[PDB]
Amino acid sequence: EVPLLVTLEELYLGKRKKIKVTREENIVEVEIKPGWKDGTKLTYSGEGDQESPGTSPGDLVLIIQTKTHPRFTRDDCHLIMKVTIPLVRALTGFTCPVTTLDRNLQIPIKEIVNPKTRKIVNEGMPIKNQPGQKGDLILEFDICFPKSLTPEQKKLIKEAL
Amino acid sequence: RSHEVPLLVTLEELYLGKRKKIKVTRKRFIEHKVRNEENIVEVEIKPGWKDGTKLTYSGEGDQESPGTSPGDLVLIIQTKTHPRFTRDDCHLIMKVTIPLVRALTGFTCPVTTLDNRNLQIPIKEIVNPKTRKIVPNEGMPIKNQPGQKGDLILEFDICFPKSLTPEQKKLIKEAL
Repeated sequence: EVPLLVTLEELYLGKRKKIKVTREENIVEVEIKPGWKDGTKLTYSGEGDQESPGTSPGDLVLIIQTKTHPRFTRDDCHLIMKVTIPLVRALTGFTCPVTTLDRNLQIPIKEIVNPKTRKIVNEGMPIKNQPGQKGDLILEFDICFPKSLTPEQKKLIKEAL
Repeated sequence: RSHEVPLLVTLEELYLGKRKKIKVTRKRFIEHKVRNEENIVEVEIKPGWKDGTKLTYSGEGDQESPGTSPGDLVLIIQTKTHPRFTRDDCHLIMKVTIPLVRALTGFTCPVTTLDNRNLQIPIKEIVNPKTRKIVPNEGMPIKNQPGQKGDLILEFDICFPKSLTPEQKKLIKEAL
């Protein structure tokens, strides 16, 4: 079998790639449907090796292989994004930047977020046979703590908390 | 012949060493039938021994045929889960649960050692979810060099407040 590396964006929207295969170097157009998961097998007849003149070329087997996305991790029909944010924003509030698979979607969080927080939002992957409907967007936070604080900051913190 | 049997010990026993009576069982032919015969043996647990340490008791194993000499019994040190510490090589790790205010402003951390000593450790620097505070010589004894010990490693489980009034947040903004 021959692996077919695709991206989450190509799996999100859809794409008709042009892969190169040698059996004699030819280019085969392979369509990608939204929602396809890893392991998906595709077979193209005639694109394989020919054993003899008196027989036609064999088939070509491809296996969907998703590449690592710099901003997302896939969990079935859900997407997960790690966002590094300063402790102060986690306690007081802030709007989170989200460059979806395609636009910019600003998500303002007001409530207190902690290391175990999982903000669940239709902003994940498209669900099979359900037009316009997508999975949930899970927001995970990487709260950055101050390296050090002055004696006065600590006093104010104790008074505040 | 020979077979292995777990010997369950506690971190307290591996820290202080312990001499005690252990009950073992093995196959023996009695009146033409195989029986599970219990016997009592003594074991001396040495400070610092690690999991996997094998103790071979010659002749305490299973008997294959009547009259023939019994094989050997092999005991393997296995450490029971401790409610306070996790052993890491020669170190001891302890997870301390604290409120966010203390993580940011300081506090004093109590620790009861395996030999029942009572420590009160000051935490002066800011601690965060990834902090690993190393406390010298408060780990396990090192089998190789006697008198020596590894370290105590303090990690923290910081509880964030569930809510904060608008006045409190404004104060936090000013502070941080």
